[PDB]
Amino acid sequence: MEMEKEFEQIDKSGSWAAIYQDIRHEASDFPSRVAKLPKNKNRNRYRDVSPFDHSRIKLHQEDNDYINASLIKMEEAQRSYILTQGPLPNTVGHFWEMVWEQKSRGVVMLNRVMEKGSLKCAQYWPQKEEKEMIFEDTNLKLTLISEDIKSYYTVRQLELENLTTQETREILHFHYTTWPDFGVPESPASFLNFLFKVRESGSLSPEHGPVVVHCSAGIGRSGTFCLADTCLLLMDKRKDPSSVDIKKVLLEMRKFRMGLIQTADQLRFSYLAVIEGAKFIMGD
Ligand SMILES: CC[C@@H]1[C@@H](O)c2ccccc2S(=O)(=O)N1CC(=O)OC
Ligand SMILES: CC[C@@H]1[C@@H](O)c2ccccc2S(=O)(=O)N1CC(=O)OC
Repeated sequence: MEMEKEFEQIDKSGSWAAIYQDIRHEASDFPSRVAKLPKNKNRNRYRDVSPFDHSRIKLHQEDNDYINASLIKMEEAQRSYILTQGPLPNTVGHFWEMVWEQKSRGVVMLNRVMEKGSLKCAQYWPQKEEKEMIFEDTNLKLTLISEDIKSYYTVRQLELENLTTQETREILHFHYTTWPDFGVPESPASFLNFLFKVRESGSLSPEHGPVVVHCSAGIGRSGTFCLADTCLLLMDKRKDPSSVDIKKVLLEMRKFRMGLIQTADQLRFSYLAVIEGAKFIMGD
């Protein structure tokens, strides 16, 4: 069923909550035993948001391989994403170890460091060229190369150096700065413009490791970004763009990380973004 008609049918009836709870009920339940080990309590931001064992990213070290991060692998769309929490004071070195080890070319940040008067993630990148950051626990150096500030987002160029081998790489930091403290954006126009800038950079392409995507918990806004990107790619690839079922794609993604899309309002916003984005994909 064409999703734009499904959309008006749910709106006219106010059945967004009904549909959302049906997704919650049908979602996968897999073990997260590594996340719950006592040695990992200060590596988790939220007690109720954990990576499944089968899909978690492992750090390449013998001491403790744990990070709150999941590999979302979309087989038909041929896209992969790493979804992670906003880094904590004691996991900023782990975060950059993961970007290094997974060969990622882009980091996508969908939150502000402070929202609602509380800290939602560590200040994990340098704000001035001449004040670089060293992560002594993982042996990495991170330098700000350039910054481009726009009305709805900021793009940064970072140099990450593996201090062990003196190898360096160019990492693109895509920072969506205008998601409101409460609710979802009224229009998906600036979120879709942002998604298209990440695509244009090569960060989502198969010649690189998976993009790292985060918000505060790494399930709500982060879920909206990967769900919109995969649905639009499937519309481009298939003979019938009307066959793409956003609820079935979201349940496939929930096989790899719990809780993706946190509210009925985020589910409606994801439908709006895909419907408006398709009016480019189909040739405009
Ligand atoms: C949880 C709120 C949700 C909301 O997304 C919405 C927004 C615009 C128009 C309709 C609806 S809704 O009616 O489907 N709805 C359920 C509702 O009101 O409580 C049962
Ligand atoms: C590998 C990191 C490196 C960085 O030291 C730098 C320096 C000057 C201009 C751009 C960049 S960068 O971040 O893009 N980068 C790759 C690049 O283009 O080579 C210059």
